[PDB]
Amino acid sequence: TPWSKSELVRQLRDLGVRSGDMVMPHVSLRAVGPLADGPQTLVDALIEAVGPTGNILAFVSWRDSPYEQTLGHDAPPAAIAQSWPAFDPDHAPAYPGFGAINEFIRTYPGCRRTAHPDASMAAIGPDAAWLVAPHEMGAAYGPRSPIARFLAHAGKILSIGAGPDAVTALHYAEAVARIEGKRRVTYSMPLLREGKRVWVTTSDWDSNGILDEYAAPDGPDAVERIARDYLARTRVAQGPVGGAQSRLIDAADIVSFGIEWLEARHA
Ligand SMILES: CN[C@@H]1[C@@H](O)[C@@H](O[C@@H]2[C@@H](O)[C@H](O[C@H]3OC(CN)=CC[C@H]3N)[C@@H](N)C[C@H]2N)OC[C@]1(C)O
Ligand SMILES: [Mg+2]
Repeated sequence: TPWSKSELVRQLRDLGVRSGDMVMPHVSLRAVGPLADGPQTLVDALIEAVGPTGNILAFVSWRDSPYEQTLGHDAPPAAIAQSWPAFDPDHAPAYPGFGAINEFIRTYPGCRRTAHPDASMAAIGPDAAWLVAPHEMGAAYGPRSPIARFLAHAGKILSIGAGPDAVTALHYAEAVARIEGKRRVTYSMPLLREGKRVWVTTSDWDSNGILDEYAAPDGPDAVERIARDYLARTRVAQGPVGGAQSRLIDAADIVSFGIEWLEARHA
């Protein structure tokens, strides 16, 4: 039988989601199973669970981010530079590889979207505008990003059937860790700057592997290795949401752990 909004809200409350919480979900819809009115049912359940004073923050990115095509160039190649659509936060679809639920979050009425085309975050709730801005090129997941404000706002990570590699907030630990040899990438994004398309070239920490040994195309990256160690060592609320095994993680706690994990292992 497909899961109803009411059943999912009960499960989320049993897991520990409280009215007023600040939640960042990572969702595998296949693990959840069938939903009364499709994925919107889970979106509706999350909003009801955090209540009218709570907030949801999601890493949605952009279906058509030209990351691969501009990576490692000092400027966008001529072909992509002339024809690539500028990032339009109001209409740009979410990146499907990070979860099919994110397109439903970002089109939710009142949802705010951050300005970073590749690292775009979406937020719902009274603190949404404060969460999503600023989000500047060069500050994808580190200090001054929405992730940083999420961590300072008692954020909780809600993993619904997602694996330990999916914990975006741990890229903040990579950004701030005092370790040698940190990898950086250069890429270009097409922004809308008062109506006109402008290409911006920036560098930032490599979110596909902060060090060479975490950068194999098949992982495990540092996010995954940190999260596995953390979950083996920490009491974490665990339970079902629909058919999916779910966890509710204190975001500040796992990031602090990840900073220490990286700094203990790399001089
Ligand atoms: C939309 N543009 C995207 C661009 O943002 C970036 O995505 C990163 C992403 O794959 C990382 O997730 C993968 O990590 C690894 C091992 N590296 C394999 C499986 C995933 N867990 C995530 N942790 C950080 C993301 N920024 O590279 C790909 C891209 C499609 O170009
Ligand atoms: Mg508030």
